[PDB]
Amino acid sequence: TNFIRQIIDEDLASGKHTTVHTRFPPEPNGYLHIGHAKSICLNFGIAQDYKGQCNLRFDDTNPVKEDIEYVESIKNDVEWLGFHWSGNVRYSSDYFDQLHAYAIELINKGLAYVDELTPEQIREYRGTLTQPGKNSPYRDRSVEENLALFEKMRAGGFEEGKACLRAKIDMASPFIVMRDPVLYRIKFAEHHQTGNKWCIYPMYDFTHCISDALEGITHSLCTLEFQDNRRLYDWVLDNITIPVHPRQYEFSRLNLEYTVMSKRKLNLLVTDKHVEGWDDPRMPTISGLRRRGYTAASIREFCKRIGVTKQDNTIEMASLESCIREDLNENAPRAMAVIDPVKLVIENYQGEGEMVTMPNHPNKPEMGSRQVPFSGEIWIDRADFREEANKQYKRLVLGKEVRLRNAYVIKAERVEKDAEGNITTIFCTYDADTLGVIHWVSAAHALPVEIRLYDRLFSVPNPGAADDFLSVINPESLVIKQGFAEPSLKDAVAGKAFQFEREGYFCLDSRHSTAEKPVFNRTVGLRDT
RNA sequence: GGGGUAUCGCCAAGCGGUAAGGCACCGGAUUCUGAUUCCGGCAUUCCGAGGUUCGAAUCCUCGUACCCCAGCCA
Ligand SMILES: NC(=O)CC[C@H](N)C(=O)NS(=O)(=O)OC[C@H]1O[C@@H](n2cnc3c(N)ncnc32)[C@H](O)[C@@H]1O
Repeated sequence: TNFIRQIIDEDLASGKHTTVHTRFPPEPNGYLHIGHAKSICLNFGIAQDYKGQCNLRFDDTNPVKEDIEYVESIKNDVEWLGFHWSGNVRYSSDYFDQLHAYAIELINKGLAYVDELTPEQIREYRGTLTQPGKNSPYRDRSVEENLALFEKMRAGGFEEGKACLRAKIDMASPFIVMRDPVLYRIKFAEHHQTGNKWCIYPMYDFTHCISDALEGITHSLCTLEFQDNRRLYDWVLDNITIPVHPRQYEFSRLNLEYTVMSKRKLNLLVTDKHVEGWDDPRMPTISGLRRRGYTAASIREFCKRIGVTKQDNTIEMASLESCIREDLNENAPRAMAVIDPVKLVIENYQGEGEMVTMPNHPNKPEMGSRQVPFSGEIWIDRADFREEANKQYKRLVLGKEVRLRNAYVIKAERVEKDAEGNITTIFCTYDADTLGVIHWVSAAHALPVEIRLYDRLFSVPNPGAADDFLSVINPESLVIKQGFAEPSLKDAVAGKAFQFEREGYFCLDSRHSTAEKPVFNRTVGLRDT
C-alpha cells in the first residue's frame, strides 16, 4: 500500500468510483527506461489488483519529436514486463478531431483566442517568476474573428509560429502555466499516425486531460513536475462539455545512482555513439536492462521495493543488483568459465581425459547434474594462482594445494614465466582420489567465449548534475575479455542466464554472439567482500 | 512569486499511545562458489526552535534546506 492506493480505497469506500481505470501515457520520442517501468508497475499494477483496466496511450501530440520506431519499442517493453493493456493501443492522435471541436467550444465560450504574438513576444508578455505577465493586444478579438483565424490556422494559411490558439485565463496568475497557455501551434510536419492530415497540433496540457476524460480514466497518475499543470488540467475539463472529470495525482520520479534518467540525455548517448544504442547493456533502458540479462520479474520487484511516494529520491545501484541477484541466485544454473586464462598442466595426469559430475545447482539437487570433462591440461583464472602471501587467500598458492570445483585437489610445484615476467603456465599435481575452491575449464574441451564485463556508465553518482555529463563517462564501463567455457554452454540460448561459478551471472545474446564465437554479457557479479 | 518534500548511508512504514521492513554496514555458525543460507547487532528520536497534551515523528507557531514552474516540449 501507498498514498495513491489509499486515495483509491477511500474513493471506492465513499462511492466516488465503483471501478478503477488507469493509464500509462508515454510519448513515442525515445525508448523506455527503468523510470518508466516504475510508472508501468504503478498503473498496470493498480489496475490488476483492483480488478480494473489500464490503457497504453501514446501521447503523440508533437510529431517532430516522435517516431514509429518508438511506439513499437514501447509496446514491446510493456509486454515484456508482463502487463496487458485494456482494449487496443490508444493514441492521442485518435482524439485529434475531438480536441479540435473542444477548442472550438472554448472559442465560442470566449475562453480561447488566436494570438499573433511571435514566439519571442509571447515569452516577453508572459511575465516572470516574480512579475505578472501582460495581456496580448489580440486577446479581445470577437468570437467570429477567432473562429475564422483558427480555421485559417487549421487550413494552413499561417506559417509556423505566425499564430497560435491560446486559452483566455489570467496573465497575472501566480501559476505560470495559467497565463494564457497555448492550446494549438502550427507544425507543417508529417505525423506518424495521421500523416499530413494536420498542420496544427494540440499541446500536452490541452490534450492530456481530454484524452483521460474520453477514455474514462478515474485516476491519472503522473510524476511531481506536473503538479502545477493540474490547475490547467482541471481548468480545461471544467470549461468544456465532458461528462467525467478524472483526478490527477503525482508521485516522485525515480533516479538511479551513476546513471542519467532523461530521454534527452539517453538520446544524446545514442546519437553521439557513446553506447551501441538504446538497447546497450549499460543503458538504464528496459530493452537495455533486458539485453543486459535482467528479468522482467527482477524489475517488478525493484519497483515494488523502491515504493511510491512524493519524496525526491535517488536509489543506489546495490538495490537493483540485489533484485536480479535474488532471482538469478534461485533459478540460474551454475557453470564453469574463465575470464583471465592461464594454462595449468597437471604433469601427474595420465591419459586423455575423463568426465566429472557437477550439480546444476549446489543448493538445489532437483535441478539435476551434468557431465563435464576433466583433463591434465586445464584453464584457470589468473586471479586464482599466486606464489605469495596472506593466510586469508584461499586460492592456489605456489606451495599449497586447492580443491578444483567438483573435481580433484591440485598442488602447484612449478611455474613458468616469460621475458616480461608474465606466467604462461602452472605445472601441478593431482591427488588420485580427492572427490579453498577454484573454477576451471579443460583446455581440450574448451569453448572459445567472448566475455563482456560491464560497469557503471558514469564515474560519478549524479552524472545529470555534471556540467558536461558526457565528460564524466566511465571509460571502463565495458571491458571485453576473451576466455574459455565448458562445452555445455555450446547449447546455451539467448534469454537464459547461467551463473558462472565464482564470477557472477551471465547470458548470451549481446547482439553479437554467433555460432563460432558466443558472446556473454555479465548481468552482474556475485557479492564479494 | 506559486507549487511541493523534510523519518538510519540509500529507500520506506507511521495518520495522538510511545520509531516496521528492505537495500547497506558490523559480528558469530555452516558451505567443494570468499556466493547462498544462516542466528546476533545497528535512529531513546524523526530538518531546527518554541508551544499544546498525561503522552507528539504525528497537532500548533516561527524559521531552515532541497525539488518543480518563465517551450508554440512532454
Ligand atoms: N501525465 C503524465 O504522466 C504526462 C504524460 C506524458 N506523455 C509523459 O510524461 N510522457 S513520458 O514518455 O515522458 O513518460 C510517461 C510516464 O512515465 C512517467 N515518468 C517519466 N519519467 C519517470 C521517472 N524517472 N520515474 C517515474 N515515472 C517517470 C511520466 O510521469 C509519465 O506518467
